[PDB]
Amino acid sequence: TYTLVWKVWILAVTLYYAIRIPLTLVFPSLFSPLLPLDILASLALIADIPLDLAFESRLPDLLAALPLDLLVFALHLPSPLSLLSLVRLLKLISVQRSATRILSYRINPALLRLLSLVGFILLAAHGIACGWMSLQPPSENPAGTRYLSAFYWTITTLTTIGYGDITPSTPTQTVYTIVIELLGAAMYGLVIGNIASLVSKLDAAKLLHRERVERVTAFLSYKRISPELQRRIIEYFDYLWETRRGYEEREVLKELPHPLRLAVAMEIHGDVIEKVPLFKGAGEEFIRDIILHLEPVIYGPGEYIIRAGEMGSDVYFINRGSVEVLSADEKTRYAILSEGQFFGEMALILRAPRTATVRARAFCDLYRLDKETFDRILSRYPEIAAQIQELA
Amino acid sequence: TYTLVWKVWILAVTLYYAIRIPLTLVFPSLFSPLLPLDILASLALIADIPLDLAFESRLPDLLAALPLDLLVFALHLPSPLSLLSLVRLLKLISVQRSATRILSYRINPALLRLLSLVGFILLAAHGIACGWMSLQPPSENPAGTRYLSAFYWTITTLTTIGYGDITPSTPTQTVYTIVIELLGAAMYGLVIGNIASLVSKLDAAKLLHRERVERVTAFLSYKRISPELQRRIIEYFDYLWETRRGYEEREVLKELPHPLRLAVAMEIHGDVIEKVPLFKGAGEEFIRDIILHLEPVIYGPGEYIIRAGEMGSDVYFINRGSVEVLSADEKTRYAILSEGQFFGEMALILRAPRTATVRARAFCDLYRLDKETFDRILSRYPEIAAQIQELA
Amino acid sequence: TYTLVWKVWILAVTLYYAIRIPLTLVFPSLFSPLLPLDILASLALIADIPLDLAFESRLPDLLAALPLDLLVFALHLPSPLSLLSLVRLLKLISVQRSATRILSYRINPALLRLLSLVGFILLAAHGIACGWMSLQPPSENPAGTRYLSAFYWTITTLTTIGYGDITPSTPTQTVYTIVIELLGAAMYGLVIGNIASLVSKLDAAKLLHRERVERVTAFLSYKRISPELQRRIIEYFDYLWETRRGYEEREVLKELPHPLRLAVAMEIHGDVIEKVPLFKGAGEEFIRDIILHLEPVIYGPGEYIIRAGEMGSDVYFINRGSVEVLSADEKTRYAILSEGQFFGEMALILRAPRTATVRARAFCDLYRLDKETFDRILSRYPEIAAQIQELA
Amino acid sequence: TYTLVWKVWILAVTLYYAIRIPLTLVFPSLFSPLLPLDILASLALIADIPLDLAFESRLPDLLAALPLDLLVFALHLPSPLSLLSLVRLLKLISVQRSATRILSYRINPALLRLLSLVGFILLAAHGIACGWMSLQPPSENPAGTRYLSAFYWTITTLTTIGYGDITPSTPTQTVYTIVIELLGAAMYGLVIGNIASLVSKLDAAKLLHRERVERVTAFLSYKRISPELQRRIIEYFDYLWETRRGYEEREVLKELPHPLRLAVAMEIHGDVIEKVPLFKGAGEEFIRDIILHLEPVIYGPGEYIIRAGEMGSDVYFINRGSVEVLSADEKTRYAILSEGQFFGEMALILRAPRTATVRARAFCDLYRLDKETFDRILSRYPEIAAQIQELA
Repeated sequence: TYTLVWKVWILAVTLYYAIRIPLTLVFPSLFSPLLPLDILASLALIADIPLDLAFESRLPDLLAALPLDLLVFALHLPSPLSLLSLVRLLKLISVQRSATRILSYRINPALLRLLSLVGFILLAAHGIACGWMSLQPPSENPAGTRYLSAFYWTITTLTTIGYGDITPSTPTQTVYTIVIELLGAAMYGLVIGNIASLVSKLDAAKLLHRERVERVTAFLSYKRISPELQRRIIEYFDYLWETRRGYEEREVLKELPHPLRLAVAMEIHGDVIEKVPLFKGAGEEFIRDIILHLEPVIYGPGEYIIRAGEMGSDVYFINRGSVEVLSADEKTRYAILSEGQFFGEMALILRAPRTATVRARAFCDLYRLDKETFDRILSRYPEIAAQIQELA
Repeated sequence: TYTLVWKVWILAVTLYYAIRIPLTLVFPSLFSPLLPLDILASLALIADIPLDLAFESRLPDLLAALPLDLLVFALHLPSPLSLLSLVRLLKLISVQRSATRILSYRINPALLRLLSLVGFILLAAHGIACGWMSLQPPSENPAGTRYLSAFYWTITTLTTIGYGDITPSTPTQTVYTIVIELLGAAMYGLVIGNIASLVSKLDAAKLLHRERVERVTAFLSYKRISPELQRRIIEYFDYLWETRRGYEEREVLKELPHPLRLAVAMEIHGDVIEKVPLFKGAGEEFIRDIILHLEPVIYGPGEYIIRAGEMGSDVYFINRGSVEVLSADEKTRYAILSEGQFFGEMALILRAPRTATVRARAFCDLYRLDKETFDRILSRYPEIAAQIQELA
Repeated sequence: TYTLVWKVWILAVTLYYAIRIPLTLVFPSLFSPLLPLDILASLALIADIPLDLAFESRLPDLLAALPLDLLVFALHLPSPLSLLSLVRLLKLISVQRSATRILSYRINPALLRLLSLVGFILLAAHGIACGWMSLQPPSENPAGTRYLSAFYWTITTLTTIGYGDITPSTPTQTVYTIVIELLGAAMYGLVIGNIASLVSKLDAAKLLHRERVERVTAFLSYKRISPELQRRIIEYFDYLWETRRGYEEREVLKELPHPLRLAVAMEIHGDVIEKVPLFKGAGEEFIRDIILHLEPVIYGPGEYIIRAGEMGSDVYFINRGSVEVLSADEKTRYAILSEGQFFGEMALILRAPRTATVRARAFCDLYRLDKETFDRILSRYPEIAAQIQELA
Repeated sequence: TYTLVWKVWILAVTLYYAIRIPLTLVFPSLFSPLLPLDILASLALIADIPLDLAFESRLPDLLAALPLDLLVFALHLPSPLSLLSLVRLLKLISVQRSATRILSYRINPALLRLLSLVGFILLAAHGIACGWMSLQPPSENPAGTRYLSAFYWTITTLTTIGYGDITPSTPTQTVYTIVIELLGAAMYGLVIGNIASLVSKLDAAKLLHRERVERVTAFLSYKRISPELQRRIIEYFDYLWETRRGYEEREVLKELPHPLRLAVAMEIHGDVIEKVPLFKGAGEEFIRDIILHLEPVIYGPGEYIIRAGEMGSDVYFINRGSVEVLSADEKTRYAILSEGQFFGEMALILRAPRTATVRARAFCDLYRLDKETFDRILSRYPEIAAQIQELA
């Protein structure tokens, strides 16, 4: 648990270094007023290099633990060597790899890469502004105003906006600008590429649904299906979207392993299958064999699940719809059936013609079991198969 | 129904606020000439917060209903606090979520996101222009000309074009520009990412088709198939594109649930299967069992559906092609067969050698049923199985 | 055939109008020197509106046929109305839809969209340069130099480079720039999005192959498979790439319809199956049933296709590899087998132990048939089944 | 082997030409001091055109072998013709196609395209800077300073930053800028598109995993599954990610050919199946038939692999988990079982009720074989089937 607060402290420490090391390379007159925080931060980096072994390519941590900043600043070394103070910022590599561990289970990896990159671009912009100030001719301006002009220039460059009111006056500023321009083009390319990768996946389920609906309606239009049916199909896909988000129950349950697929099947059907009179008191092992072989099917409003006088072979279990059971002439209603009720169960005991028509009222999802799948499983429970056989 | 006109009115009301609140923060001398519209608009937002509960994270609506604009303007509060007038614009969140409900069934979600973003960028540009004008030194210029210069500057920034003829002259303008530059880079990154996501999916079916055609022609070239066959295959894929858009009938019908797959099968085959002499007067339940087991197959021009003297096992149903039936020597024509006609039906009653050759004329899509699949289904209709058995 | 040359002429005619109409709106002193070409071009557009019905939302063609250009120019109408000359450019819509018909079978649709867009951007840039010149103060400069400055400005804007050496001096130029900046951001966003969509699909087969190789090597590393096997697997995937481009023969043949899948099977196996002694003189219908049930399998170098003394059940057909047949002790070579040769064929006639070991030399692709699949098909050819039965 | 060093030398030679040919077109006073390297480089290109035939659209190599550079420079030809020296740079086409051969097995093709493009953009920038210098008015500035200003201008243009402090002063510079602006927009579009294609695929496995987890949790929420189960499912997917990276063992083994799928099955199960008492001393052919039909299944912590008193049909093989075997009342522990141990093996010899309950301790992956799959394979090994039959 508390290691999260520690890695947030080490984030705050490396963020502190990423914002003071380049700034104190430009303004040494800031080094010592923040030396208490510097000692604390350096001791914190030293405290992290062993502690990173608790609840765990470690060279960036090893280098950032080394206090070359305190060395070059306290001894006032010349600038070309004083840049070795920047080894603290190697901790940003470790902290980015810490971020892709301590919040990658919670935050979308495309967006986490974007926030990590935007953070790096703001820290880079800060460092790049300090590089600009370092190359600028010495002048009597307030430190914040020269920094603001440098940060303005770098953001002008990195965003590729390029006003041109601040530009190189000297060769080394020009070389530096060439580098920071290429770096800004790369950074803004990474920003655009991250945002493209993120947006390309924001509604992937909805676009995948839309392209199945087009495939089905393009094909059906080629088959010259009537507008009434091609609407009972569009309305079905609208239902499947607004209920499930377009996913097939068959395809989703196949992406679960058998014990969890069984647990989900028990959670969905466990009460409704126990209350079938034909199964009353039969063993849990047999009920388990039923529920793993129940096939889902969706019926549209007004569609005939069962007619009358056809032989038939299936028993049905309402799960979210509702259903009307009707005389063979469809003139009179015998029942309304709702969630957790079943019909056609006589088809298990005898393959004989249907006594009543049955029609979905609203969109109606329900489960199906057939005398073939049923006989298959009863082949391995003779003790119940005999009961079914003698009931006829 | 009429709730659409209401949410279009609330769109017009929040669009009004998104274009007057920031403008009246710059020009208070516009506040009262539009106070009638302001009262009407505020009453409209108040009217929407309860009415949003009719045919339905509501904090943006709750905040935008609060008339902090009338408060800060009518009492002429200082600018740092007067920005609280902007709470009206929180209604844009509710109105964007209304748009992704009231036209997301009609318009492609990638393009709807793009139009929503472009709208936000134009409203943001307006607000950002007003922020620029607010930071500009007071001067005697017409209100429209200073606004035009500010809108020019913001579009120059947001599009990342950055001419530099308008640029910061002061620190607060510079900080503001840094912010608006980062915001413009982000906004233009969102625009490019939206357009990338949209274009990446404009011809997805055609590129998916092209990559199956390459897979098949790459593999066939590895197998050193003759150029004549690798053309009867390319011509088939061109046919499959220009008729169906490359979709397999098997794969499309599997993305329908059983009652609709049955209804589509009835719509395609229901007349042609009823007029088979062997099935004349057989029950609808049996015809349903036929049509669910008909397998589609496409024959290329000149290809032999049936030769002569092979034993054979299948009956065929023309659906869109045409066919020539021919003597065993292929010298003489017995028939031309077109949509809604069938041949080889003797293979159902007796597994005996074929009497006539049969060849597709144009590209020819047709359906296939075989003595194995047929016997399977007749195993569950003995009353017809006996008729078939005694006909031999 | 020749309609291609006609639509290329109509391309040249609409390209002519897209480059003269906006230019003559700026320089009327060019209208009449090109009036012969104008009459020819207008007659050509009039000639196309009926001829578009030969070998075929027609409003763009209908509008572009109307000679409002000859009307507004020859009568020297004021500029706000003279813009109606631009109706010729509506033909670009028809010509883009002609391009996505007359070369979309040949050119990748992502790249065809890119070339169509780049063409539109160059034509738009031309028109936008003319709009700039129209808004420019009247001055004594050569027509080409003012055009070059305007085309420089527009390309500076559209590419979002934005030097700022040419910028608005007046309100209408500023409004126009705001529009052309938003249009340039949109156009360059379309360019980047097109290029992103194109590059995202340049090596799709190779990246799909790479991600199966990673899935297999990640999983195998989790299973702690030895480095020697995880190399016989990487070498297999390198072979499968450099021969086939990573495609499974099973998956490719399933994307062909039965008559073409049969024709491909005949082309691959038709000679090698005819020369099996057990099948010599058996009917083509039976050979067809063999070749549709041959299963491909790849053997790596040095791998044992057959050992000795195991019972075995399969006959094998070399298709591209080579094989060594070896004594049961592996000490002595009986044969080298190459493309179009077969082994283990005794497994069809009798399920008895293998007499010789067999090992792939190089990577070796070959086909497999087994006594189970063989018996299945012989169940429907008793006339050959008896011959096989009595041969033992 | 050593051909790698040669193609790296030819890379260094074409890189030399890509950086001297355009530079010596601007500064002829550099031609002869580097003539030794020029002769060596030209001889190297001549040496490569035959040697490219060793361990192998050759027009770029043929043209680059021709020494038109030595011709135009040593004879001091006028600039419009002297540009023919650039034919050396056609070797970059050959060297890019060499790079996509000699490191495309090692480096991701999306990133290899990016590095190849960035290299081309830096070489193009160099050439474009030389074109700028060529069009610049003659002046007394050091060669490096004028080059630095030209390279600054080109990078300013290509990155689309466009400061505008260096801009055209003449018509030919303006035309050249228009071209280089369009080229820079195209190049930076290719950079952004490459980076988009690369980032879109950086965590493809993790986003594919996330979208199955959403599909399963969206569907389960629609089915109103309890939060306790929808957590035993999320915890399972977290386990499947952190162990395997979300891949199904079934789907991965199906992407191997039979001999390697067998070798992997032998590597995973070969010791644990040999040590089953029922299989002790049975032939390798039969063990091979077992291991190809073992089905993997993952059990979550605390889940019941076996209860007691159910009939049961399966034997299980622990592969990475651990398991507790428990009395029928679950009060007492009989065993802890770990990797390479098996249980329930009595289900092979007799389909009789289970004697002890069995529960996964941690997340537990293990393999399953059932009396049905077992009987199927024993149907083809009567010599062992008799032993199993008589053991009861």
